[PDB]
Amino acid sequence: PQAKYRHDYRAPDYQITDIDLTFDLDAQKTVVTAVSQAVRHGASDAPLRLNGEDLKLVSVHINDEPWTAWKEEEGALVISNLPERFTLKIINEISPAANTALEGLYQSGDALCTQCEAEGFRHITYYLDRPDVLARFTTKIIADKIKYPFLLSNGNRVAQGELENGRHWVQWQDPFPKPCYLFALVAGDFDVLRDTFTTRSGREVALELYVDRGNLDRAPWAMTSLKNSMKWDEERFGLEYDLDIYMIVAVDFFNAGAMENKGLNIFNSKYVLARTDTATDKDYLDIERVIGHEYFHNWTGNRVTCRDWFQLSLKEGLTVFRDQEFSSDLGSRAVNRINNVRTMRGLQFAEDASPMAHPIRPDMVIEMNNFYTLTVYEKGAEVIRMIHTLLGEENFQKGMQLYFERHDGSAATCDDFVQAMEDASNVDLSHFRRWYSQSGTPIVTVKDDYNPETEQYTLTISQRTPATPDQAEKQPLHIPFAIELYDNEGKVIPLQKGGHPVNSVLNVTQAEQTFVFDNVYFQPVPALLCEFSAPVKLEYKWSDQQLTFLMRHARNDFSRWDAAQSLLATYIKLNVARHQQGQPLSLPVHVADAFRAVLLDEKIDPALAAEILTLPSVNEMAELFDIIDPIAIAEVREALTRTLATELADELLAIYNANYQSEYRVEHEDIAKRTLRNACLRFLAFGETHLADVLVSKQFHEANNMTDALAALSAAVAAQLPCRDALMQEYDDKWHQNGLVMDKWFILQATSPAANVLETVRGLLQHRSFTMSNPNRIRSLIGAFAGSNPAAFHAEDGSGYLFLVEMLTDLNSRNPQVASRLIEPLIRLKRYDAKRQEKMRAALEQLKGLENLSGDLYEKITKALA
Ligand code: MET
Ligand code: MET
Ligand code: MET
Ligand code: MET
Ligand code: NA
Ligand code: NA
Ligand code: NA
Ligand code: NA
Ligand code: NA
Ligand code: NA
Ligand code: NA
Ligand code: NA
Ligand SMILES: [Zn+2]
Repeated sequence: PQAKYRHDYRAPDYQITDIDLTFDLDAQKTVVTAVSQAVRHGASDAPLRLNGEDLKLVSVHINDEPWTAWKEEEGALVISNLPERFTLKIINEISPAANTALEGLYQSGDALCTQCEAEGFRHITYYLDRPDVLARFTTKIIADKIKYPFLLSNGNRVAQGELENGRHWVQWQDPFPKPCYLFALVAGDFDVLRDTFTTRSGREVALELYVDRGNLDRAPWAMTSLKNSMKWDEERFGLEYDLDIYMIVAVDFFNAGAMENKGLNIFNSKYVLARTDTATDKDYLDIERVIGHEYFHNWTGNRVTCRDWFQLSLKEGLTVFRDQEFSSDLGSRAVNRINNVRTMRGLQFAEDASPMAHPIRPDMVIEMNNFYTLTVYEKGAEVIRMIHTLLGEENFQKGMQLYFERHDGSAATCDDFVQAMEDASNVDLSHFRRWYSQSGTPIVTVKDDYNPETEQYTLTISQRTPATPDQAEKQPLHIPFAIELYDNEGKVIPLQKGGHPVNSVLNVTQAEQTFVFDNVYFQPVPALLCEFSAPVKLEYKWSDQQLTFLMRHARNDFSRWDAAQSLLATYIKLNVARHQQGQPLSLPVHVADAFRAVLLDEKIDPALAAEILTLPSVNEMAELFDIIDPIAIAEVREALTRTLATELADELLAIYNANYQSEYRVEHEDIAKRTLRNACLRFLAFGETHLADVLVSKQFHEANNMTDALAALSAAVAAQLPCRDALMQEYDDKWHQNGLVMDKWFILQATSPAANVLETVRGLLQHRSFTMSNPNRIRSLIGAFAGSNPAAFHAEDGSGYLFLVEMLTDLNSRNPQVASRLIEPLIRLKRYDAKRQEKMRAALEQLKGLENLSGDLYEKITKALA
């Protein structure tokens, strides 16, 4: 399988303007008739090259003439000797029931549904399956009325009828030209939740949420979130919905999260279905985020789309930025920013240091479904946020407005978006564009000097990005480096130089530079890289007291959290080294006291307190090290938890009890209190065993909501408490029929610290709630083992690797996209010690030799083994 290169992009030889699709729908054999209106742009002797995968070609006509000048080749139908303008008609057959990869047209339970992004439409018919070809679609669907009473596609119903032998049909038209990745089709029998939204200018929108029969009780929050999304995009970005109907279909079988098909979004049911006894507060907030994300794509992705797949971040970085802003505006901005930083520093930094490292606009792709990444998405959004930092909200919105004014109705590039921002704002983003083309995480080193004679504070800042496997050359970036200086009372020192105010966003644009601030009347305590103002590793020599001071005084909630993270880092590193020497945990009393003070501070927002009291995950801990020791990290995190539970036992219990809430409500203040209460419970679980067991069991049995029940269950598992087996069996007996709820239970099984976790995990491959046919189940049991239980995944006997090899041997043939998700932990081998690395390499070499190795795995394996 051959790599494609961004620099090889060229305008298409042919365009398709209009396409009329007919589906004679049947699970075993679907017949597709596609009538396309084509126009030649290239040379008169150029053939039309159509993409197609696993199609049975029945016929080819050009202006109703059965065509002879064509041939099929690998992945293609090549049609020669064409007029300049013509009607192409293809008839072909496909088999949705055989489609286990869930790309193209497939089955989800008894429903038929599609997933076309990135290159799935070519599994449906022979087409120009590239996103710079935009066409107006009309779609006729013919099916058995009893089995498929709802027949849905993009847009509005323009025709409908009934036929003999129990068949019926519906035809749909969507007036907006679209790339085929935005096509969708759904057929099935559903319950439907119906509502309305009226846009600010008065357009009335019918809202329709399709769910499996029996699930209406879990649909209102998603509907509410849709309306919230639509209102917010009007208030924040001045954007209204542009169609008459907004359909969302929740399907149980779906490889990713959800999909922005124009007017007909298709969602993994995990990001739709919630009731207070099935879904946690975090599930509610994730539903909100994802519903919003896909809605936001209506402008950032659909009204302006991507010229080619290398420009993916153009829609994904920007839409992720939008979802974050939506979440942050509606909820706790601090808690949002904190969690997005945790993901950046703990998961995305890992990718940027891996063999799969790529810039946010990639240069080289073998399998495009491998580039829906933390980098494209999350780092992408950090790049959009840097623009926002450099421009300010008002100029950023001017840029958005110019972007849509120039590019509405077309397929644009990352560079087009940057130019709109630069042109609208008059901020020069020439150097800034390097963030699109350079991979790896920059390291920003800061030295400081205070001159008591002149009352000047000097920062010397340097940057470099280490080489990555994809790029041997690196150059300095335009890094917006936000600072704040604090005096001995915790007041902000005005930034100024030579009698003039100085912006607190420093432009760090060279390998090394100095910044001098005047009238610095007291030796400052700096807050550096405020709000994580650029996606960089910060190297500054902090004292413990500078950090504890920030925890007490910093103006931005994020800064308080971040200071706590830097304080902990030092002692995580210390204790990993101690673990390797066989020694007990060591922690200065003044560090425990800083956390004691957070617990007792009444003026701190509980949302913030909770995050300060949530230790870095094992992923975030791993980023602190060059060579990862996954067993030390896991054991250190547990030991640190136990030490704090002991030292802060009284305070923990007091705050746990103070934050009790007898009413459950899905409201942000109430969520914050619960997160604080449950952060306390996590420590309490690891305290004295009998008190722990009682507290955890009681919370699980008395819980009136899944947030509180799961927090208790999860603590019973993490601390291996006596009640654990009974509680886990109770959850299974109650919830086994509900796959989404059992996903949480599979995650706890997968991530259990028990000595025999892998034996238990293999046993669960036969559990009544598990199936290898369902991506969510795979991810919750197998994925979570490999990716979130590094101590067990990286067991010294290599048993973790062998397990994953066996699962991937199945998944490579069944569902290569889920396979490629699950292989990611093996491709990190060079971060591990020699002996682990050798076993991981042997596992990768076994997978490299699979018969019919998928392109998805091949890409990753070849990079990892280089
Ligand atoms: C490759 S699956 C499609 C992902 C979808 N565009 C999203 O943003 O969630
Ligand atoms: C944080 S300002 C102090 C910088 C340095 N320790 C000095 O004494 O100049
Ligand atoms: C929402 S999980 C079920 C929890 C319930 N308190 C029980 O003991 O069964
Ligand atoms: C993670 S709970 C421990 C496993 C449990 N005893 C079981 O067999 O399912
Ligand atoms: Na047709
Ligand atoms: Na077109
Ligand atoms: Na209104
Ligand atoms: Na907010
Ligand atoms: Na968190
Ligand atoms: Na000095
Ligand atoms: Na440091
Ligand atoms: Na099963
Ligand atoms: Zn998206």
